[PDB]
Amino acid sequence: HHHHKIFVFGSVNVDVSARMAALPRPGQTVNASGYGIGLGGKGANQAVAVAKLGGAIRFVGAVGHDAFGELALKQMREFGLDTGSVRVIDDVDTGMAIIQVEETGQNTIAVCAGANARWSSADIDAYGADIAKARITLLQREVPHEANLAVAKAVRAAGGTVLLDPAPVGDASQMADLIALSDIISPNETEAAEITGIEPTDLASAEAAGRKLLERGPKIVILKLGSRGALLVTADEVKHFTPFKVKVVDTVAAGDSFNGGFAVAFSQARPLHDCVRYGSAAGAIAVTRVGAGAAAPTAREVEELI
Amino acid sequence: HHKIFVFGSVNVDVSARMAALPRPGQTVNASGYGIGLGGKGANQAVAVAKLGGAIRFVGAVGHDAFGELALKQMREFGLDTGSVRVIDDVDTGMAIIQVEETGQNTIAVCAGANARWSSADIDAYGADIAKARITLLQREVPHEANLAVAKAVRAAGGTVLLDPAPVGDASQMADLIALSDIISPNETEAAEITGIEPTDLASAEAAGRKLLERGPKIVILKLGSRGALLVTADEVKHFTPFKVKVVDTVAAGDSFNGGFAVAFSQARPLHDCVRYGSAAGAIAVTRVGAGAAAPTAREVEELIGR
Amino acid sequence: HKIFVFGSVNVDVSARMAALPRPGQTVNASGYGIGLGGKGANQAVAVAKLGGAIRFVGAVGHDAFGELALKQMREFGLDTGSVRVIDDVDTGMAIIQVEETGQNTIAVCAGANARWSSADIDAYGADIAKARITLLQREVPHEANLAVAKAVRAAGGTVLLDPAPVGDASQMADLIALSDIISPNETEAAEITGIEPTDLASAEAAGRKLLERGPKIVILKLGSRGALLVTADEVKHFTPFKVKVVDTVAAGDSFNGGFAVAFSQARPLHDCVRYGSAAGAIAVTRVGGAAAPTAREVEELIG
Amino acid sequence: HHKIFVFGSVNVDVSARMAALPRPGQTVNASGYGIGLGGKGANQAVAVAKLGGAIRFVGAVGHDAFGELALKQMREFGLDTGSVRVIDDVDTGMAIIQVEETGQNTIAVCAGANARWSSADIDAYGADIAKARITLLQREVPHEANLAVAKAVRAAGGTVLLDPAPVGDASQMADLIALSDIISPNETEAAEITGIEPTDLASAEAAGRKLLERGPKIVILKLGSRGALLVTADEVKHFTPFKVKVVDTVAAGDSFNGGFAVAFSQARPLHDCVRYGSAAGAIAVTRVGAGAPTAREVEELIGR
Amino acid sequence: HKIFVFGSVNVDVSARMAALPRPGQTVNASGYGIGLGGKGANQAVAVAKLGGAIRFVGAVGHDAFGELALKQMREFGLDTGSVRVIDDVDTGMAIIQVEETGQNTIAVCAGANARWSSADIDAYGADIAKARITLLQREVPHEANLAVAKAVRAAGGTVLLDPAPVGDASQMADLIALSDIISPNETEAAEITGIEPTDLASAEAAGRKLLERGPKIVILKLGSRGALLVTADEVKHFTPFKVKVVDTVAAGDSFNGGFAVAFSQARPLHDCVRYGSAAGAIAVTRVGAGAAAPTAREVEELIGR
Amino acid sequence: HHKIFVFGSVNVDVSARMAALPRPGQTVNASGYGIGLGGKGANQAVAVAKLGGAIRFVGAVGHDAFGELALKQMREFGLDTGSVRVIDDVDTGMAIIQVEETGQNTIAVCAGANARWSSADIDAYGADIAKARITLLQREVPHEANLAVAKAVRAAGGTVLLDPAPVGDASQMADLIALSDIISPNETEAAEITGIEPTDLASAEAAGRKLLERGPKIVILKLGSRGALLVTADEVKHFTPFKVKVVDTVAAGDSFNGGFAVAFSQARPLHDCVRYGSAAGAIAVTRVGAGAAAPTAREVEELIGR
Ligand SMILES: Nc1ncnc2c1ncn2[C@@H]1O[C@H](COP(=O)(O)OP(=O)(O)O)[C@@H](O)[C@H]1O
Ligand SMILES: Nc1ncnc2c1ncn2[C@@H]1O[C@H](COP(=O)(O)OP(=O)(O)O)[C@@H](O)[C@H]1O
Ligand SMILES: Nc1ncnc2c1ncn2[C@@H]1O[C@H](COP(=O)(O)OP(=O)(O)O)[C@@H](O)[C@H]1O
Ligand SMILES: Nc1ncnc2c1ncn2[C@@H]1O[C@H](COP(=O)(O)OP(=O)(O)O)[C@@H](O)[C@H]1O
Ligand SMILES: Nc1ncnc2c1ncn2[C@@H]1O[C@H](COP(=O)(O)OP(=O)(O)O)[C@@H](O)[C@H]1O
Ligand SMILES: Nc1ncnc2c1ncn2[C@@H]1O[C@H](COP(=O)(O)OP(=O)(O)O)[C@@H](O)[C@H]1O
Ligand SMILES: [Cl-]
Ligand SMILES: [Cl-]
Ligand SMILES: [Cl-]
Ligand SMILES: [Cl-]
Ligand SMILES: [Cl-]
Ligand SMILES: [Cl-]
Ligand SMILES: [Cl-]
Repeated sequence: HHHHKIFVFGSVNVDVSARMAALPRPGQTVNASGYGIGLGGKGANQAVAVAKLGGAIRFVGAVGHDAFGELALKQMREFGLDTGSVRVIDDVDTGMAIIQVEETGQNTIAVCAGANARWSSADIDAYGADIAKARITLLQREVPHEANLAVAKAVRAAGGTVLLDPAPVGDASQMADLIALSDIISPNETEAAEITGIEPTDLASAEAAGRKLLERGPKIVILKLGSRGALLVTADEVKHFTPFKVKVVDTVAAGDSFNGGFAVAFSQARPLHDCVRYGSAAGAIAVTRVGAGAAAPTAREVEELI
Repeated sequence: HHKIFVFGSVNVDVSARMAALPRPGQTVNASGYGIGLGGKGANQAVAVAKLGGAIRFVGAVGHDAFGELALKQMREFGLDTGSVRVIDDVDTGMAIIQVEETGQNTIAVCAGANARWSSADIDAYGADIAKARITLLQREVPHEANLAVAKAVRAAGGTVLLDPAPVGDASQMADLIALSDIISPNETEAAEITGIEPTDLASAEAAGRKLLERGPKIVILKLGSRGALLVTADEVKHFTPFKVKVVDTVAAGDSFNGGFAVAFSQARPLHDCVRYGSAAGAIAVTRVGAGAAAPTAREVEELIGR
Repeated sequence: HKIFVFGSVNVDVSARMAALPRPGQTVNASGYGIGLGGKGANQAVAVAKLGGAIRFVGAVGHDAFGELALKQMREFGLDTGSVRVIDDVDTGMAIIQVEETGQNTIAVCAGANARWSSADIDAYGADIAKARITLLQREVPHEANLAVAKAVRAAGGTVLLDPAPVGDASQMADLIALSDIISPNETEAAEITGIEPTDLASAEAAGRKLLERGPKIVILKLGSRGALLVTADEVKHFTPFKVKVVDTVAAGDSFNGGFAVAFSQARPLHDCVRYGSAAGAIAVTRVGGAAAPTAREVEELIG
Repeated sequence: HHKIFVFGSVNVDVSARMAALPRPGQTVNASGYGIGLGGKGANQAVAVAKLGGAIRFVGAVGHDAFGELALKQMREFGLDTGSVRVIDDVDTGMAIIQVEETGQNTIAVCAGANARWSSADIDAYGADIAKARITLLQREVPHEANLAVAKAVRAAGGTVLLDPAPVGDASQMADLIALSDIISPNETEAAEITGIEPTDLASAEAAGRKLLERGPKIVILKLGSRGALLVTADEVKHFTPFKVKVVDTVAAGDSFNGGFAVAFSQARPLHDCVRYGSAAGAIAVTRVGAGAPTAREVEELIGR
Repeated sequence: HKIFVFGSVNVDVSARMAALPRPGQTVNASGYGIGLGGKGANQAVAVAKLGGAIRFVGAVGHDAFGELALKQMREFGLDTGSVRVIDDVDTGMAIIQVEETGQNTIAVCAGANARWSSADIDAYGADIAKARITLLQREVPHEANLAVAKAVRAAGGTVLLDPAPVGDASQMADLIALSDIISPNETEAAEITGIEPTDLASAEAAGRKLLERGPKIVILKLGSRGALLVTADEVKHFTPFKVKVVDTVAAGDSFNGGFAVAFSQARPLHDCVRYGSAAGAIAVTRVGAGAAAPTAREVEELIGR
Repeated sequence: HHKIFVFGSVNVDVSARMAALPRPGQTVNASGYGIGLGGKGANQAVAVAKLGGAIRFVGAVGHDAFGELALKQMREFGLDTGSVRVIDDVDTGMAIIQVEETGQNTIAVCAGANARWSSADIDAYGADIAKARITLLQREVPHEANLAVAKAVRAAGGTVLLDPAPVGDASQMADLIALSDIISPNETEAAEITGIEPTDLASAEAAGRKLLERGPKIVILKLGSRGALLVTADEVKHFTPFKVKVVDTVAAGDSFNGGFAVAFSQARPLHDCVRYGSAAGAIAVTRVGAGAAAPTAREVEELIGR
């Protein structure tokens, strides 16, 4: 066995996805050609991504005591994720999202916090042992802010590393004090646009956007630029990482794969450059497929691409 | 082998309340959701069961969790589920309902196992159709299977109650209506089938007389807030609505049809049958959903005495 | 008026000869006759001569054959006041040539019978509504028959359909769906249901098939073997009356008129099938019909 | 009175246009039909009447519906039906011609009342036949009755124009021809009577001269599209056809004989009589069916 | 020539006796005579003796009776160029046995007269065409008489038919139909039509029956009572001329020759019948046919008396 | 190009000694007075210079007599004044100190030029800040100016030593502490910031751990006569006080920060930096005044080797 070097705290959802010819207009009933139900949520997705890439992973999230919660746990373990630290809350509904997708790819999403919204800064104290010994710690913005803050404080207290995915941006000022406690931050084009006000329209403006993030507490900024690669910005360097050429199929939650892959290399003490490249390759393989379950990138697939 | 026979769809309704529906490309935060039994066939069969009618229900669900939930809730409402097909390798039909604060909704329905029905399959139920004093049909299952049920009833000298919802292809249902002894369209369905919008009792009668030409001998125009209108070759009677507190009018027609079906199997006069459905619909609007809040015989008789 | 008949009017040019002529040949005919024809006028006359209160609705051309058809109708007791005379069209007409052995060749011109439209039927909305039973055949445009059937349905009447000639089976599946009573014979039931009624066991099977298509009452005309009544609730075999057989053409058209008359008089259903069965048997004993069975004759046969 | 006397068959013609003849046991549909007066007797009698001839037509019909209609059609054509015998207990003559879209025809003919004539029946018309300047006959009634009419004309010194159509028993008509003063066969009939096929004017004269051996003094070979050829013991003259737009050539011979007989009854020169029949036949082809050319049309064509 | 005669040529063996022989008996006769005979020859000689331009076609054998026949005809003015002489056949000849009371008995061998065939008549198409009138009888093969009558009909001429002997009444029905003039005596009219002409009323009815059979002119030879002209336009009775009667044999043959001769001369029909009536009366005043045959001078004298 | 950057307040101190503090409306005589350099900015800069550190000092004085005086005394204490801004139309900062023989102090402070600093004014010193190994801030200048400097250091990957003195509004400076790599609060300032009174080494440590939660990686609790406590995520070490003849303990913390900065800028181990400022603090209390009488490298090393 292996000590848990990566700690992920974040949301657990059951995603109900439907494919249809046309999205329903207000007041309209339409037909869909099919649907699926699978594990979802920024927390569980990133934790799974770390697991499929070989990381020693400890995921902490909450499901309800209901049929969707039993489904979320059953999937995560089918995905090699130990659910020992996943809270089961009786008298709350499991978080869950409604995803409607039409032929052209346009979609509408609606998310119910469910068991994710029950986290308090006090509930985090129970995991301070696991957090304090974790080499890197992944957060998102799909759980209550006081709970994310409590994790970030604990990490600073132990002198660890907080990787923050600032997604969804939400209240930008409310996350200003979360970013201050983060050690690494990985915004995409939109998120960096709201946090700094600078739209990363090209590589010169994206470097200016990253240098503004250096002023807010993070020491490493990794601007996820989608099809145009990634930009690593620090006080001491700026390096563009060329995107990997792949057949694009479904680009949803590629960033979630990116953070996971980065966190696995980081937990392995690989040099920072190798960490960014491992994340960018994990994201590249994540677009070549549909979904982030069994189709999530593995170490074998990623390293062959590299 | 029961005096009332319902053949139709079984859905699972994933309803999601939220402040505003998502515009295309948008993510929204919903305030909560529920999962429950739906479908026009399962609604109407449950409405008969809760009103004390002896009913045999025929429908299909997948061998998945949503199938298990539909079967279990059917039993909870008094419906015997022994004639419900459980088809492997096919998802239970499901509907994604998004409900706004203002009230505007948005539905997306996946046929699911409901689409697996064939005219061949109906031969396995010829026994139950023979003993049926009335047979309820809707438009949420393959047309050839609806037609096969209709032929069995007509050969057996029974009675067919056709809810023409959704209208779909009105020309395709021309033959199903031809074999339908009783047809119960609401305002919209009457206007689409005949081209006459029932804006008043004069016009509603005219739409009903246009339907008499197509095979039915009894037409029951459901007018929502204005009650119903019985039209036949011999009489026109307008049934006033019962004064009730309106809360959620969805599927008020489904409870009206089960109310009529039960009173019909009880050999009650035709007028009494329509009144029973008119009361059962009235109770259906006073509560939310059909489910375990579906009208009971106790409640209906109370409303007629009032 | 309690019986409404909407159908074809023909003039039947019938010729008898020892052998039918081959292409390009000229033969001599031992004789010929000319009489009223067409499934519509035959049934309408059979009802008239049996004492029914009937309104016949047919079309004839404004030519000599039109005046021959109207004249012969009036002498059989049928009021022709509702028979349209159409200018610039020929009356319906059928040449029949008969060989000594019986092999016959027929050529039919639709004439005025093809001029009926579904809009033309609105002029008879009041008649159709007041009728207790309405007799229809397949010798007029399908759109016109459907208009009549829709009128009866709206009014709650009864539609007696003789599916003759069978013609396009698919086109008339929807005329059957609006029919209350259907009266196919052996050959017609075979084509419609795909079941040959070669005996009473298979005849019931075919009749049950027809019950799946809209009619509630099926009366299989079985020729020399009587008729079979098939409904959701009963099956009865109506044995034929023993009679000397002379010419069996259009015996079914007197059976349908006999049923119509008894039905219009509110007699029990079995009594209506027997009354039609007697009228058919009386028809076979004579040629053509100028001697269409009468109520007096039919009642004598039942006793 | 009535200088021109015609005796022969009266028919009603039911003609049905249709696409493919019915096979035994089949029921076909026909695009349409017409119904009109028929029979070579009535056809020629109507031809004379419409051309201004004083005509007394004698024919037999049944006491049935097609009789009344045959009589009604005659009157509208301008033919007096006072001498048409109506026999009760017999069918009127009738034919059923079923044409095809390819041309094939199936004809069934019931002789009807036409077969009832006897040699005795003719004596009731001994007066009329005597006054007859000319007498038209055909081969569609009993032979015994044709002979009796001929004997009556010969006994009064009149004239007997015989249309030898249909030929039928060529041998049985050797004695009707001998009582005939004028004979007007077409190509097929002349070939079947004399044995000479009239393919060209020389061979047609050879056929006519053989016919002169059998009693007729005048022979008029109706050559169809090439006119007609007059053959007698003293002369042979070809009568060129009139150039006309051909449409339907059926029974143009009947319009020819009637036109000749009208000119003959008016005492016109023999050549003028033949040319009048040539013109009447030319007009008859330009249309479909009888009422057949009129005198105004025949003169218009002759002088065109 | 303008008159054509086709018919029989006989040598008549006439024997007189008191009583005809009964079967098996042998009886003496008081005399006999041999001379020309036959209906073809008799009418041909009468035409020649009355001055008419005549072409006679008959057949005789190459035997003595043929040479006798031929010599007599030339003795009476008849050119015999067109008389066939067939070898291997006996000249036509009749056996006449006459009682002293008047009755008589005749047995006729056809001889060369029977050798005529329809084909043989093609050789006289030229002579037939030039003929104004053609005289026929019933003493030659029927197919040959028809062949001639067809040639006259096609040529537009006239066929005078003497329906004698009557023989098969159905066989001569179609010879009468091609005949323009017919001159039966009382008995011949009786068998052809069925009406016995016992007087002028019944004689006319017999003539009108013959008018139905094709001929345009009927001349009923009534013997001692004259003749009757019957046509579709007129009926005229020609009284007999008063003459002393001696032997009336073949008086009809002289009547047909008289009519023929006047016809070829284009005299009116009435005058042709009277010319025959006069010639017939002259014939009865004398005995025999060729010798008794009248002449133009004898006829005109009688007509002018 | 200097290895230490100090930014802060500059004051002229008018110190007056008398027997009794005047009461309102009263005029008392003072035995003597002196006029010298002051302000936490200048004090820390002067101590750095007097200990041998290469320092660039940034502060503001007016264009008046006290501006010339402060500049003159800075140059005497070894401090290059090239980068001290001189602002026209504003007085030089100045405190008025009246101290009794008994020992009761009384201070009235005019902000003067010190309050003119803005966040924009800091952009002129981005070059110096980027080259600085360590940077010292205090709480005697506008807050947005200190935050501007701290952001500039974060961008350049430098180090920010924060003296949280005067604490003032602790909530205001929570975002400045997040940018502060090293923080050196005394007992009173630690109690205000965290809420824990450092009465002994257990409570002092607990306050230090609570301060690590707010972003700083190194905490140095100045305990005065009881030494100092170094607290980090990896270690806790109590640095015993050097035995010295206490005379005047005023501004001993400023000498402690100057000593730490100097030994930090020479790359001495962390422990050797804490003891360097421990010794410089001890010397500072044996004498009066933190100007010409500031400790020196010779003095500090001699105490460390005593
Ligand atoms: N089509 C692509 N080709 C190559 N790399 C890709 C592609 N899409 C995504 N990636 C990689 O995945 C990372 C995340 O992409 P992005 O879509 O910006 O994430 P997010 O989910 O935050 O939008 C990028 O930095 C890039 O390296
Ligand atoms: N507001 C109401 N008050 C009283 N009765 C009602 C009301 N709405 C519906 N009903 C009853 O329920 C029946 C069904 O109504 P409707 O909503 O038209 O059917 P559907 O739901 O199929 O459109 C009506 O005939 C009526 O009797
Ligand atoms: N030979 C018969 N004896 C008795 N009844 C007969 C006879 N033929 C026909 N019928 C009666 O007439 C009806 C019609 O016979 P069918 O020949 O089928 O009519 P169609 O002309 O319509 O075929 C039968 O149902 C029967 O009752
Ligand atoms: N196409 C034509 N043009 C001119 N005259 C014609 C034409 N066809 C027929 N005739 C005239 O009509 C007469 C009869 O024609 P034909 O058809 O031979 O008679 P039938 O119908 O008896 O055979 C001919 O003699 C000729 O004069
Ligand atoms: N006795 C007579 N007296 C006057 N004329 C006669 C006499 N006999 C005959 N004729 C004339 O001869 C013609 C022929 O007489 P008939 O006896 O009829 O000839 P046959 O009997 O030979 O044919 C008669 O028409 C008549 O004109
Ligand atoms: N009496 C003393 N003996 C030894 N060292 C001292 C003494 N006073 C102060 N120091 C040193 O100076 C540092 C700062 O003292 P402190 O009173 O906290 O200053 P301030 O309160 O002004 O921040 C202490 O950590 C200690 O090392
Ligand atoms: Cl498990
Ligand atoms: Cl809990
Ligand atoms: Cl005349
Ligand atoms: Cl005119
Ligand atoms: Cl000449
Ligand atoms: Cl100086
Ligand atoms: Cl300034």
